Amino acid sequence: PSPNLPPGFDFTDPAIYAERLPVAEFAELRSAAPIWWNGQDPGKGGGFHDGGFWAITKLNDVKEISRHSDVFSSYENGVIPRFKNDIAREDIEVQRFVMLNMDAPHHTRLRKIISRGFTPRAVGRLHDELQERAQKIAAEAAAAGSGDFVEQVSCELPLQAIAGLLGVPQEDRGKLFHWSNEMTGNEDPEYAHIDPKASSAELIGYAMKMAEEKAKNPADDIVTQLIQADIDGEKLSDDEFGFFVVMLAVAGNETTRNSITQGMMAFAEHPDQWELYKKVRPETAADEIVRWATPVTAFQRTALRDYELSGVQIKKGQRVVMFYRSANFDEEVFQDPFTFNILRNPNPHVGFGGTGAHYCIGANLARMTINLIFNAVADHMPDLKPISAPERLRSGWLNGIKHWQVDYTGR
Ligand code: HEM
Ligand SMILES: CCOC(=O)c1cc2cc(-c3ccncc3)ccc2n1CCC1CCNCC1
Ligand SMILES: CCOC(=O)c1cc2cc(-c3ccncc3)ccc2n1CCC1CCNCC1
Ligand SMILES: [Cl-]
Repeated sequence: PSPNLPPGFDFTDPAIYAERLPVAEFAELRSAAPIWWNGQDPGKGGGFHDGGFWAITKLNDVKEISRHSDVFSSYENGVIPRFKNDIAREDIEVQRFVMLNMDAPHHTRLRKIISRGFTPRAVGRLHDELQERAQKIAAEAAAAGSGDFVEQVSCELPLQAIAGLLGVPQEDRGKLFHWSNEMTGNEDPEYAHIDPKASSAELIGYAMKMAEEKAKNPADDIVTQLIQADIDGEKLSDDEFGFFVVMLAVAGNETTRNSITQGMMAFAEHPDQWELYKKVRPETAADEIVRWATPVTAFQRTALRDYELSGVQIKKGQRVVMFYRSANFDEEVFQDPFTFNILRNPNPHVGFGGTGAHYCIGANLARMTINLIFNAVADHMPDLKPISAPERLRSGWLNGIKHWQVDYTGR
């Protein structure tokens, strides 16, 4: 029996996510077709012209694909499952220059070098300054009495995390943040005028200039670790550092932001959990917020050979799209997946991807950012209450909130 879905339904359709998360549709696939061919009409495949893709809705299947990276490739078609329908193939293939869209051994080399900037010591070194700025952001917002939670609470701390990691001077953080915000969302009418191509080029240019500068005058910031050769002589070229910075500007910006915004949305929806959070401040809340928020709705892979997955024959060359938003609510893995529970432990969500070679290198930096900001929100506006409904982002792979009006004072 075929799943009860509208004819021609596309789970990557940005017009859906601009309005809602298709929670009932995902649940229908998990019940009636956990692996399901999502057909795509000509010129409607978001930049891919192969007829469609396999929708992956179960967490165990998401994990299996992510582990078998020898079969399921990031490089072949990139991992983003939706661009503008008119994008040129060359604009998809330029993304193979960032680590996210590489396969081994190229990915293995880069990941080893970049891992020197995400050690627990390097990330933990950002704790104090990020805590300081989290407290300042919440106090500034609470003083305004009411406003846009997305812009006054959620936006700044993730960007300051990227800036602190890279050792960007305060005078430059303004344009760095601008370039980051110009990277994503070009399919929402509100951001129709942004040029991610142009920003990418400016970001790389800024980063290359920074790499050259930082070789002359090293410090402890991870940038020196990245461009300093090891015993094997392995290090990031200047253009490699540039493509890494472009990746950070995207990877750690709107992801953590939307986790913050949708975490607070859940707290407003579940006051018992908010009261529990304010009293205990449990750091397990961060993982439940990421599971609930699932900022990356979906990433794709391409099969390099025929592969049988959960009784379904995946053919060489076909795309599989891992819907993290479906897997993070998989009934077989979670007890009461649709209960927001900040104490859930263990919490094997795939908000940071499935375990494997590409697992989010910034997961713990993200968890620290989330924990610090919600401690500050609890410290400074414990009775904030929504004013109106959130405005969702028109995107086929990013689950974003553009605006959300809140009374930080309550009355
Ligand atoms: C709530 C926040 C975040 C979420 C939901 C998230 C999600 C993800 C996902 C789904 C992937 C792909 C994993 C896979 O394909 O198996 C990924 C990879 C990555 N993330 Fe994050 N991320 C977050 C925060 C961050 C931050 C703060 C940083 C850095 C400052 C970061 C840096 C990266 C990088 C560099 C990769 C590429 C790793 C690779 O391809 O080997 N992420 N992330
Ligand atoms: C400085 C290094 O980066 C670039 O030049 C650059 C960044 C970029 C981003 C997108 C894009 C794609 C999708 N959604 C947002 C942005 C597209 C093209 C991009 N290009 C150049 C493209 C050509 C590829 C090879 N032939 C000459 C140039
Ligand atoms: C060529 C320079 O690099 C890029 O253009 C680039 C880097 C990058 C990193 C992530 C990511 C996200 C989350 N966790 C890790 C990495 C996602 C997308 C990325 N893009 C493409 C931007 C496009 C903007 C328009 N809509 C389609 C996507
Ligand atoms: Cl986007």
